[PDB]
Amino acid sequence: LSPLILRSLAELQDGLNTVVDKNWRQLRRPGDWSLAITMEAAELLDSYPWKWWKNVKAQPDLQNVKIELTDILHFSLSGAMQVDLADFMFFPLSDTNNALASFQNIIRLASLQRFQLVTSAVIAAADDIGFNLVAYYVAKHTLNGIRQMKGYKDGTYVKVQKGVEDNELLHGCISPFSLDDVTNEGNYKTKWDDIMHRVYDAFGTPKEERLNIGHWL
Amino acid sequence: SLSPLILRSLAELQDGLNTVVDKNWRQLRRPGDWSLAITMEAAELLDSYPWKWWKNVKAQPDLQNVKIELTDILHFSLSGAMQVSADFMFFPLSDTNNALASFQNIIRLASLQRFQLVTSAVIAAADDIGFNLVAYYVAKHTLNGIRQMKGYKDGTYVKVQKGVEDNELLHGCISPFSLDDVTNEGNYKTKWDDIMHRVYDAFGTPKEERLNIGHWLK
Ligand SMILES: O=c1ccn([C@H]2C[C@H](O)[C@@H](COP(=O)(O)NP(=O)(O)O)O2)c(=O)[nH]1
Ligand SMILES: O=c1ccn([C@H]2C[C@H](O)[C@@H](COP(=O)(O)NP(=O)(O)O)O2)c(=O)[nH]1
Ligand SMILES: [Ca+2]
Ligand SMILES: [Ca+2]
Ligand SMILES: [Ca+2]
Ligand SMILES: [Ca+2]
Ligand code: NA
Ligand code: NA
Repeated sequence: LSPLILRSLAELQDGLNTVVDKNWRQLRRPGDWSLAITMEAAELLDSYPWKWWKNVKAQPDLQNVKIELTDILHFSLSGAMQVDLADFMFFPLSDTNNALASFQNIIRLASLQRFQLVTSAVIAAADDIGFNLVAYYVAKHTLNGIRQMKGYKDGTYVKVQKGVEDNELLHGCISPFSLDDVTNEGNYKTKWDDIMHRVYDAFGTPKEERLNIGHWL
Repeated sequence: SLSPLILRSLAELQDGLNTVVDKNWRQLRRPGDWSLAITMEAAELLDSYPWKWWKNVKAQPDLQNVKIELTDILHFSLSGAMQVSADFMFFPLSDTNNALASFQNIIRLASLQRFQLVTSAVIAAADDIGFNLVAYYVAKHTLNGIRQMKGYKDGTYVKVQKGVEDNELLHGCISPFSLDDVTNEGNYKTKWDDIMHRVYDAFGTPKEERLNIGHWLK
């Protein structure tokens, strides 16, 4: 990913973290981000049929893998703001052995606070798998804000409260967007705005509580 | 500090259970499999604390669940140590920040394949927290057997019943047993057998499908 796009992602990330807490930088510490990456990596690992004692014919939940890698990126962008890849990542990740090893290595890197390296690993993973990480990031960033608006912090929102996990709606919201659309330096901000409005529409956010791309960048 | 006789019998139960899962599990499994399993249980354990600063921030620790997850880690650290054949823990674990640091260190230890040291950590945690780890082990061991015979591998097992997960039924099963009851070197087997039968009663296992302590030890 280009330096411009990475910067814009990090700026979105700062903004989201601020919605969660003003003064997040004084409230948080690098070990919080390591723990967060660890827990998402566990969710990612749990998308594979790694259990030899349970549901042994299960297939990998490749749709969920996309969400979990996107969540890791939120937290590694965060950790980096408060602070070789071939030694850790093994391709192709469609091979379950490669995934389990590569994604357990994300936990070791998170524990060492190697956040920029985690970010590169996520980007490398999305490129190998062949999904649009940028588009997923913007979609899930928008959902993270909607969660905070609906009282996630206070316990008045839970992610499966309309009977379907909120994350699952994100695939449809990003379906029209190519890699080039969301990374083209002269037009990306409009595509990021389109993604935001598709997610707001998916969750019926009132027009008045919506934020445009210009609010974040 | 558990006695060598109790430690060995826990390990024999565990080998027993691993063999129900697969004959020749030692040839099928690798040390890294046990490392992964422990990592995943420790994530369950960390998630029993209110660590998330963005979600339901006034929540309290699920300290009953903590007991189950430590017990799960023990199954896997006993297994790891068999497969391979301080500065890590911060007490008290009643403090969230202590638990979060300690249990992330368990993940690192699991990754380093220091399985006997994970086992010691779990034993020390249970002493610190003050619950009967040996009784919980025998109880979950029984439920683990029940799962295997009620379709866990094939995907037909039903884990949650009207809101309540199988694991939650174990607490009532272990209530009547002290530490001395389940560790007395002359008598413990009979008490382990009583725990097994309470778990079977809780899950309504038909008598013909029950085992006794003697099907596992001797
Ligand atoms: O300070 C924070 C806290 C949370 N998140 C976001 C990142 C991630 O996308 C989401 C994870 O939320 P969750 O409550 O663990 N639920 P799920 O993993 O299903 O999205 O939280 C942030 O971006 N910054
Ligand atoms: O070869 C194995 C595989 C699994 N387990 C047991 C240990 C642990 O107690 C349980 C974990 O089962 P799970 O399917 O992860 N579910 P839960 O964590 O809710 O018990 O599986 C073993 O003892 N040996
Ligand atoms: Ca999560
Ligand atoms: Ca997630
Ligand atoms: Ca588990
Ligand atoms: Ca567990
Ligand atoms: Na998840
Ligand atoms: Na659990």
